[PDB]
Order: sequence, then structure tokens, then C-alpha cells
Amino acid sequence: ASPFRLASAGEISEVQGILRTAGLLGPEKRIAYLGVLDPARGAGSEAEDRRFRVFIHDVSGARPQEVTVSVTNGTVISAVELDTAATGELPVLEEEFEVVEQLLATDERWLKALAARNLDVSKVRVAPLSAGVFEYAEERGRRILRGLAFVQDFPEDSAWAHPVDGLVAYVDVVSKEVTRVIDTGVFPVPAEHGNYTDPELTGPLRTTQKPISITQPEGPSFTVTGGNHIEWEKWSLDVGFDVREGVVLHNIAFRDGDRLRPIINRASIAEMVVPYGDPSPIRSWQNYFDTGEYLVGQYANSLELGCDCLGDITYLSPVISDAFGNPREIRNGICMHEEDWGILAKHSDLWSGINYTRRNRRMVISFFTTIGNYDYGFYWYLYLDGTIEFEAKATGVVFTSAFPEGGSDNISQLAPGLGAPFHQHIFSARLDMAIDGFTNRVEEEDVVRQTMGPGNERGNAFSRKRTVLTRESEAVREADARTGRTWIISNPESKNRLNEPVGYKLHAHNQPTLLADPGSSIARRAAFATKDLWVTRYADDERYPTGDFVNQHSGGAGLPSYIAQDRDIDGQDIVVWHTFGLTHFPRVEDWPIMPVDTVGFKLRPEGFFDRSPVLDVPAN
Amino acid sequence: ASPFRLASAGEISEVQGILRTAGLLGPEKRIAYLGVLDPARGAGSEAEDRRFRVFIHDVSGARPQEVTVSVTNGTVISAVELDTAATGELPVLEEEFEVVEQLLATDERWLKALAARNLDVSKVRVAPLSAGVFEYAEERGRRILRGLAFVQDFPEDSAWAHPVDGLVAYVDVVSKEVTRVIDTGVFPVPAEHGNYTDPELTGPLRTTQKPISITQPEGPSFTVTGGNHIEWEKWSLDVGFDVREGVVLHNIAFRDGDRLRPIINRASIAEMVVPYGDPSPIRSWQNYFDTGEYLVGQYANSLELGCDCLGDITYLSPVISDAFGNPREIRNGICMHEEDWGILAKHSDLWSGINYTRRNRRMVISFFTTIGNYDYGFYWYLYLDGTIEFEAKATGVVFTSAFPEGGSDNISQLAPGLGAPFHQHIFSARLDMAIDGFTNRVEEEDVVRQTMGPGNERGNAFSRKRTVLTRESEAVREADARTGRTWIISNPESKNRLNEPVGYKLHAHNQPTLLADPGSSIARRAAFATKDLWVTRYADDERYPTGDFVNQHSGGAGLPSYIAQDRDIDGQDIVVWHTFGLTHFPRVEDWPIMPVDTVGFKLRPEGFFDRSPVLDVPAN
Ligand SMILES: O=CCc1ccccc1
Ligand SMILES: O=CCc1ccccc1
Ligand SMILES: [Cu+2]
Ligand SMILES: [Cu+2]
Ligand code: NA
Ligand code: NA
Ligand code: NA
Ligand code: NA
Repeated sequence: ASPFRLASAGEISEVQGILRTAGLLGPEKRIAYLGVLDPARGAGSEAEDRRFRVFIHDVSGARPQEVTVSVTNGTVISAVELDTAATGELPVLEEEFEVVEQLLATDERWLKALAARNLDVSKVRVAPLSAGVFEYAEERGRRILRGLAFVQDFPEDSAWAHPVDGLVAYVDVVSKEVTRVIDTGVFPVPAEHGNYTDPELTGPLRTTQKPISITQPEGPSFTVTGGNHIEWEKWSLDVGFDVREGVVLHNIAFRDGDRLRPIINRASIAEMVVPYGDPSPIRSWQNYFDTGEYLVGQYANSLELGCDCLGDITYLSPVISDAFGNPREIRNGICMHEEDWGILAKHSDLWSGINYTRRNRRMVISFFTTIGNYDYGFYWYLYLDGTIEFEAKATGVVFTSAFPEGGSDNISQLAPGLGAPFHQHIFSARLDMAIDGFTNRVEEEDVVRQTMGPGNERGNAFSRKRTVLTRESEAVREADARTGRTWIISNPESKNRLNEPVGYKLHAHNQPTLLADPGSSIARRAAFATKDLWVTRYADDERYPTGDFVNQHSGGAGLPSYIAQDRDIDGQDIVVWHTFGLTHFPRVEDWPIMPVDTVGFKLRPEGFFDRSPVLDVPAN
Repeated sequence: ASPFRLASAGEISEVQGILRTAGLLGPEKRIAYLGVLDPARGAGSEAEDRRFRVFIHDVSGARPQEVTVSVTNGTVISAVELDTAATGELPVLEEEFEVVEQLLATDERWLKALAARNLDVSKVRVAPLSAGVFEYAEERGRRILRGLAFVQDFPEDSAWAHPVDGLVAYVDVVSKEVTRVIDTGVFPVPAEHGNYTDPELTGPLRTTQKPISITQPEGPSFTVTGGNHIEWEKWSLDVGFDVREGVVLHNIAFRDGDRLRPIINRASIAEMVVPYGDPSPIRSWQNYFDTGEYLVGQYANSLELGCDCLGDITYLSPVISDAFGNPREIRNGICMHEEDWGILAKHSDLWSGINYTRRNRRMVISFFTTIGNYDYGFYWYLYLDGTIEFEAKATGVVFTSAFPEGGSDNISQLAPGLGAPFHQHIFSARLDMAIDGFTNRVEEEDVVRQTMGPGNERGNAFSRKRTVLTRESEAVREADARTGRTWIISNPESKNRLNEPVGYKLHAHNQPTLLADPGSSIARRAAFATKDLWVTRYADDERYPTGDFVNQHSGGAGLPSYIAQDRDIDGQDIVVWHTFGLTHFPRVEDWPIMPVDTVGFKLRPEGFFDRSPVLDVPAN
């Protein structure tokens, strides 16, 4: 009955039938995105209308369409033809991954480049990479992918160990033309294999690890009702799933006495970008938006009990659409479990004689996605004490190149002849805030150092200052680790028992933001990534920091366009966008398969409760 | 047989007998510090000599002494009379904690101040706080403690809820005189209790938490030999314990093939300081050095199975001396166990069809200490992939004051009338490095942004730069989160298979350092805390960043004095000192007992291995 329930196979079958009957899903059409729309603000009228947004691609060159359908009424609500030169191309289709390799395999220029290298075309894998927007006027309005080549010596070989540097091709995947083949010279193809399951490389496997057994003899402490409504240790929320964003959290709230208090209306990772810092023309165009261009949710892994998720695991199996509108289940695509998290609070008192210890725990909601060489785990954590934390785990295989004789300032060496270009992994969290309701404000909090003098005669005092962000034009903020900068989201109309506004404090990791020159193409297309924090006024159609159609969009869409409206955000329905990322100078230890590295953020209560909220936790 | 074994009860009994026979331990003497000395550099002569350093206090006013004894030869090696006005007072004795309350209880000025407040002297607890060095000329060369008062309504009451503001006393604990009683005015004593085990405050305890069972059916994967030598998943180390520093790690090394490769010779938390930022004269002198002034190791808790440490736990029970030279066991004072740590590495490859997942784990070595209101957990972590991490967990009860009518810029309100002054918790990790041996250097690594232009026509390139620190005068470094600043400790004479120096990268949390005015007393006594990183040349007697005798020392001792020698550190036996801390603006949720907050640092291999070191981990 909940409007926030996961999409069902039946709903997706209905969408397909509706589009087919309307003449919108003929043999030349492909569904490039399908997703359920969130209820509009103020859905307290009990009028459920399950609506789906669809992006429809046409493989014969006709204009794509954006379509909204209602499955409750079985109708097409709206249907719009898209001018992709203006508003951007549609996301990459899975079925296009192989088209780039296949088109190059018959192009004379491609074949001549491989022949000069004595490479058999049947052994050459081509990575299908997004094109971006650069200097090539012939690409405007066309659907372009760029291809970089890797050799697979045998079917089970890791191609990433054998990059073919000095060579790149551009392909129009709709007209099926190879527009350019660029060959800047021959590099040796690195010869060592990178097969991390080969006994020659691993040596004998360790026999020293004894098992760790994690069980819950009475089952887990959380309940799931309605398919995706979670209640755990006074928390409640709905777990959604979208093919673009992946796991989405709705209606995060905390049961404080008899009051269910909202905290966050919608939480998601709304974009991610991986910009490469190698100035070689073979790769200087390389920036992929895994969320916006490829849709991370459709590549979610099926997670294996005892390997990917350990303990008493409850699974969700979300349903998405394939390119023809058929429902497809991602079996065991979301793990949910609780974890012990050490000591929560502890004190031994010299005067009362009381010794007190309580243990902490967290609820874990996670999925894993794979797009080409990279793999990412997305983890949401809820803690007993009201903290909310997000963590990204990056692993997989680093993207490789040749390592040039004489070295490089932008590439590190991993093995003889084998390089890995410098790059970043940058995420955008979209936090539709609802601290005790929708009237919220953001304050920037800095430490204040004080001068020794009158009123501070011993020079020990220090303080803090809070600046309210009142309009969107002043709500584009930078981190400052040196001054301990944080941001507080408060409700000025809801006060704690000390008559102070209730609030939550956002703690960032203060990692570097986008490094590229501010005049670059990527700085214009990923403008969100140049600043740590943005605050906008909520609006239904302002969903992604990069806009709706990221692929081959020329720039400026999303957050820079939103904040130009300069809307009031002081005690209003607001959205926080936090940029956070890893800057990756690859090390030898990242090869041939990368141990996990992590980045994230957390929010902690800041006078939201009237005292510690975990006084009622038992001794265990 | 190991020279790094824990001190035994028999060794401490021998020290006592040796000091007694030498005439050094009469009835007026107290042992204020006793600890085993580390083997000198180059102990490859097989000549074991177990030596102990002792600080001897005299309760009758005679000069204290520093004494070194050899238990192997049963002799006093050296004995030096200390001039405490010059070099600092001895650490606070546990038996002095109660002397301050007892002396004030008969002082007419103290009694008049309590009578004006209608407080019964039998209900007034007095916190024994270290004095520091300020403007009081009469305190030079005397052993002073300062007292702040708290009311206990009944024997099991939490006194911290009832601070008596506007009142402070100074006491000479050797001559047993109250030197000053300062009363700046009457504040209401906050009335609400803070008894976090009272059902009136906790409400009914949750019944919703189901048990989590963590077991190791075949036992743990690590072995302990010789009392304190650990081997775990190619790591080996010795776990030491010192009454001042707490847990100390010796000879951290990693078994790479057939070679045992050293990484860190000695790791410890060598100092910590809690400076308060309240300019009230009642508290503007308040800075305690828990390690240097109070000795955190002697207040280590006994850790309870299933409450403090969960899983298959192996305990160590270190032995220390009491004030009379008797051995005293800290039963179960150190927990050791391994923990599952999620995914280690994962990749699903589109071209090879191979799906690969491995799980991570870490070894945990921890102890907990309690000094007055504050409790701290110290956690050392070793990971499968070569990472070393330290984590401090801060909990307990915040130090309180009145909250003034009309508010405060330096105190936050926790309850009606109840304040908590702003303060920091700052730690110093001393890392005696030994990356593949003792010839080490430190490089500072910054991200380098590049301008769009020739050689970077698309404005995407970025790079990094490394600066070698060659002498101590240039090795006092500040964090820079914006440029992703890290520090690399490398061995220029030991190269990986790519002919690059092996190394480890130190990742800091980049939290604010000491906030106090640089002309303050605390900035001079805790000078280490004003900078994030220091590098010194190793020397036997350069143990603490604050010097040997922190209590009432006038300033400048330790690191600022060491680095003035301006010694060569480029490919030498070096020591890294990393400052890291929490800046604490207390929140309502910290009251009446604080949920854990954390800070720390980690070191990751940086071309130390020839490839990932966890390729031989099995599928489980
Ligand atoms: O992450 C998207 C870029 C990509 C896609 C497919 C193969 C390699 C790289
Ligand atoms: O942490 C050392 C300061 C202190 C010691 C004893 C009681 C309260 C405060
Ligand atoms: Cu990376
Ligand atoms: Cu604190
Ligand atoms: Na355009
Ligand atoms: Na909002
Ligand atoms: Na002095
Ligand atoms: Na060293």
C-alpha cells in the first residue's frame, strides 16, 4: 500500500504494454532508462498514482523521447521528443558495449594499426567509453563512443594487463561509422599477465586463516514490512532502488518517545565522475559518469552469502526493465544486516563506584556495482546514537596504459612497461533534508581562535561562529579543515528543551575536489565537483547535480543552473548536495587487483535530542 | 628469552629489594614512575641487561630522584637528585587524589565558601587537577594541585551533574598548605541529576536488541609466544606495556616471502593533552596531560568478556609497581582479537567471465583507561593488506561548569543551569620508523594542479610533488587537506622490483591542532600540539614530545629542544611524531554520559611490496 514500495515485475510489464499500445515501443526503440517517480510534495490526499519516467532511444536515428506513464490509470501522461544537440544524449545502452569492438574489427584504419603491432584482431578487446564534449564539431547531435584497446591472450585472461597505447578510435554507434582512428605511435604491449587467480602469481594459498562465525541465534533485530519498510532500534525508513542512482533511502525517521521525528526525506548518491589526469591525447578526453552516463543500478551484482555479505542477511531483489521493457530481477542485489560496532559508551567513576559499559551496533544497507574495470560498494549505516553514515568502497582493476620510457608526471608504474594514469573518483550525495519537518536552514560552523588580551588574559580561549546561508547564491561552500569547518542543518521552528533549534551536523572528510583546470570541459560538465557543499531550494525536477542527460552534454546543466534562481533557503524545504571523493595516485599494491579504499561522510545529531538517545540500551 | 618481554612480578620485586638495600626506599619515599628500558641500538651482542627507570618522590620535602637499576646484575646503575624548579615536578601520585579534598575540608576559607552556598562539606567532592605554570611566583619548585568542586547528593550520585562554579583552590600537597582560595561569586549548583543508570532517566530498557554471536570454532588465527610475541597473517610484533604510555608496539614486521621485513621499530602514544578554552579564571589554567602528568597505563581498566571485548579474546595481564614497589597485576588489561572487516577485494570481469571476492580482516590490540571523568580506548589495528591504523575512542563524562545566565561564547549548555566548557583532546603518536631497516627519509607529498595550456591543451592534467625533509630544522610540518598533503617514509637504499624506494604513506585526519594563543603557557608546554608532523633523528633519551617531567614544567622541553640540534634526517635512523586531535564543542547528546567519538591515523604501503600482498588470501 505504501507509495514508496519497490517497482514490481507487474508494474514494469504494464508500462511496456502501455508504451507498446501507444505506438512508442516498436522494433527500433530501446528503453535507456526506466524508473518510478517519487510522490509529489503533500501526498496526504490519499490519491496514489504510480508513475514511471522512461527514456526511449531509437536505433534508426529518429529523435529519442521522454515519456511519463501512469500504471494506476494505464495512460501516457506526457511524451516529448528530445533535441539531443541541445539537451544531451541518452545514457549508454548495455547492448552498445559490444558494438564499438565490432565496428572497429572491420575498419581498415583500425586493422592497419593492429597489424603494425602484430596483434590478432580476435584477441583485441575494446572498452566502450563515453565521449564527453570537446573540439570535434561533427560530434554535436550524434551518439559517439570512444574506444581504447586491450589484448586478451586467452579467453580467461585479464585484458587490463595488456593495454594498447598510442591508439584510440571514435565511433558513431547509430550510423555505425568509425569517424576517426588516431595512432600516435607504437608502444610495447605490456607482457606480464595480471591473472590474480593463477597459482603462478598467487603462490600457495594461506592455510593460516581460521573461520570467524557471525550468527544471530534469535534472528535479526530489524523488521521488514511491505517489501521494503525497515524498522530498527527506533529508526524507520523505506529502501528504494533506481536503475540510475542505485539504492535510495526514503523517509528516514527516528522514534523519540512517542513521536516519529523525520530527519531526511530522500538520500541518494545522485552522480559520480571519474576524471583522468593524463594529458596524452589517447586519454585526455576520458571522464566517465558511472551514475549519469551508464546507470550504476543496472550493473548491481548478485551478492553471495558468506562471501559478499556475512552474518544474518536479509536480501532485497529489486526489479528493473531491460531494453525492451521486460522486467528483470536482480537476485539478492541489496544486503541488509546489523553489525556489532564496539563500545558505545563507557565510564568507571571514582566517586560513585559505578562501572558502566554499553555496546554499539549499526544497521548496514549495501549494494555492489561493476562497470567495466571498476567495482564499487555503496554502504549506508544507521547507528544506535542517531548518526547516519555513507561509505563508498572502491576496488576492481585500475585502468591502465603503457608506462613511457623516461617516466611520466601523470602516470604511475605498476609493472614493467605498465602504467596507471592518475585520476579521481568523485561522488555527489543528494540529501533532501527534513529535520523535524521541512522548514530547514543550513549554517556553516567555523572554529574561532582568539587573541591573548583583555577578557582572555591567559590566551587559552577559543570559540566558534555560525553563518546562516540565506539564499542559493551564497550557498556554494568550500571545505576548510584547518578551521574545523562543518555544516549544521537545523529547524528554526523546532526547539529542544533548552530552547535551541534542533539540528544535525554534517562532517566531511575534506578530501580534494575536482583538480582539472576550471576552463576545462570536465569542469563545466561536472561543475558540482568543484565545490564541497551546495544548498538548493527543493523542486520536483531538480534531481541530478549534472542534469537529466549527462552523456555528451556541453556543460552548465544541473547545480550551476539551479542556484542561478537565487531562491530563499532560510527556513525552507531545502536539499543539501555534498561532493566528496578520492584522488588516486595508483601504487604497486593496487596491481593486479585493488584492495578496497574508502571515502564517505556522516551526519551526527546536534541538539536534536534532549539528552543522549541511547540511555535505554541494555547491558547485554 | 626475548629482551622485549613484559615486566614480571619477580623483576619488580627485585627492583624494590635493590632500591631498599641501597637506602633509596625508606618510609618517606614513593615510586611515582617505574618502567623497563628498551634495549639500546645494536643489541646484537646477545648481552641481555634488563634495566628499569624509577622516579622516586619524597613526601617530606627532600629532593626527588631519578634512578636506573639493573635487575640482571642487581645493582643501582645511576641515581640523580632532581631540581624540580629547573626540570619539572614528578607525575601526580594516585594517593594525592584524596589529599586535595581532605586539606580543603579543614581550611576556613574553603568552609566559608561552602557555607555561603549551603553545601555540606561531607557531600563536596574535589577534583585533583594539575596546576600548570602561570603567574604565581610562590609555586615555583613546589608541588601544587588545583581543586574544583562537585556535589554528590548521595554516595552513588554522579557528582559531575553538580559543579560548584565560581570557586577554585590551590594546594601544596607536600607542605599540606592551602595557598589560595578564589571565590568569584555564587552560581546556582545545577540541580538535575545525571545518573545514567536511574530508571527515571533511562526509561524502560529496550527489549528489541537480539543477540549477535561472534565465535571462532577453531580458535583464533594468531599465536602468542613468550608471553607477548604475536604472529598473525604474516605480521609479527611484540606487545609491551608501560605505566606512562600504556600499550607499546615493538618490532612491527611483515613476512614477505622468506624475508621478515621491518616496518616500525617502536609505536606508542607518547603524550596527550586536554586544553580547555574557557577564559573564566575558575578554569583558564586547566590543561591536563593524561599521559605525561597522570600516567595513563596505571589507570587501565580490567576488560570484561562479552562487554568490553567481544569474540574469541586473548588477554594480557601486565604488571606494574604500586607506590611502594610492590608488583600489581592489571588483570585482563589488554584485549587481543581478530575481526572480520568486510570486503578486501572484488571484481567481476566482463571479458574473462571471472567473478572474484575476498574478505578482509584486522587484528585488534586495545586497552581502556579512566582518569577522573574521562575514559579512553586505545586501539591498534593491523590489516591483511599491510595497513596499520591507530584509533582513540573518547567517552566518559564531559567536564562541567555552570551555564551563565545570558550565555557564553566558550561553554555549551547541556541541561538547565549546566555547562560544558569547550576543549580539545590532542594526542602525539611517536613512530620510531624502520622501513626495511633503519636508513629512512620522510617526503611531503602534495597534489599539483596544472594550468590549461601547451602540453595540457584540454586542462585535465594533474600531478604530485614530493619534498625530501633533510634536516630537523625543516621537518616541522603542517597539514594541508586542500592539497591532499600526505607524508611518505621511505628507505632510499631498499628498492622494489621497479627500482623505486620502498615506502609507507601516512594519512592524517587533518583535524585542527592546538587553538590556544601561541603566547600562552599551554602553547609553550604543549608545543608539539601546534604542528601536525615532526621528524627527529633517533636518540635514546628523546622519549616524549613534552620531556620527561611534564608536571609544572615551565615550557620548551621536548620536541622544540630536540629539533634545535638540526640533525641530518636524510637516510638516517629517524622518529616521526604525529599530532592529531578532536576539538570538542559539547552537544546535548553528550550528556549525561558521552557516546564514543573517535580520531586517529593510518599508514598504508606505498611501493613497499612488488604487487598486492593479499593475492594468497583464500576464498573462504
Ligand atoms: O566506468 C565506465 C567506463 C568503462 C565502461 C566499460 C568498460 C571500461 C570502462
Ligand atoms: O584527567 C586528569 C584530570 C582529572 C583527574 C581526576 C579527576 C578529574 C579530572
Ligand atoms: Cu582509482
Ligand atoms: Cu571532549
Ligand atoms: Na548544448
Ligand atoms: Na527538504
Ligand atoms: Na624551569
Ligand atoms: Na628509526
